[PDB]
Amino acid sequence: QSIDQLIKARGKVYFGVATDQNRLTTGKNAAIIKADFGMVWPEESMQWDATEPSQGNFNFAGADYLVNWAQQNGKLIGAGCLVWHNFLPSWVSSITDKNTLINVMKNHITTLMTRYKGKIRTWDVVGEAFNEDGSLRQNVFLNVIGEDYIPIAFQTARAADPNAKLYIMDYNLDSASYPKTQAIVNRVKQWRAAGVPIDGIGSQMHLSAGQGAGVLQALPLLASAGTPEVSILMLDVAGASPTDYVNVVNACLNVQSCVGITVMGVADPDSAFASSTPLLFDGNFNPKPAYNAIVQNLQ
Repeated sequence: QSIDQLIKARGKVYFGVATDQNRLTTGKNAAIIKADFGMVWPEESMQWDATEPSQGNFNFAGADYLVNWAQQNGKLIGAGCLVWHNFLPSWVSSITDKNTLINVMKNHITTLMTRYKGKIRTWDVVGEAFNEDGSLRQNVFLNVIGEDYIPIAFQTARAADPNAKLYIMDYNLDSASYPKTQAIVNRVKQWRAAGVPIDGIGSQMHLSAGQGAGVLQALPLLASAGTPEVSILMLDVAGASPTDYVNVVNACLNVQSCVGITVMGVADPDSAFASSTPLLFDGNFNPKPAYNAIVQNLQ
């Protein structure tokens, strides 16, 4: 049974998965995504190095493949990350001055979002903006633009595609008692009061065994920032315990504003963390106990 169909039958928007052209042309990925998932996200093909390897020179080969595949196959699309330190070319982090970096950042946001305007559900506009203590991460954007980079990024994104949900995302937001979780909430509330159009907080849930339980209170904390939505993305769990995965699903179900859950991949051997068998399908692309437990929890 399809966990996407089942979660939609509980009133959520999707059960999604990260993928890309390289996965869709091989193995059983495409067949499983077609059958069991309702939203796809590009793992890497929309990241900065892939789409803008030098200033103003864009390419969309991978991104177009994924967006077109989704459309061809009736799947929702989320995309990102527009502004974060990962996949960031040195040409960008070598920028030393505020206005240059603002204009580079705006042009990157605008170009990517405009290309797919109206067809993308969610854009991860800003990612991994926080340190573990809740201060803002000293990536090149914070270092050079200052804290206004987050307001600017979101306002630019809203202009580029007003139909898209605009998210901030971070990891280690998995306990309500962790300073990072508290800080993103406080800062998002503030930013929204300042008119920054942050529609969602996305919790990048790369979890170790036993961490699912903490999400039951972390997720409503994230939802208390007042964004219209929250979501779970990049979900995987070391060991793929049914208990961890069911806890995450229940947190989603318990949080009105939580629209859905995206897993970081389909089958364990293709995970960057393959040896931790942290996904819902095994190396033979068969559903794992955790997949069945999610089915049972959503029936």
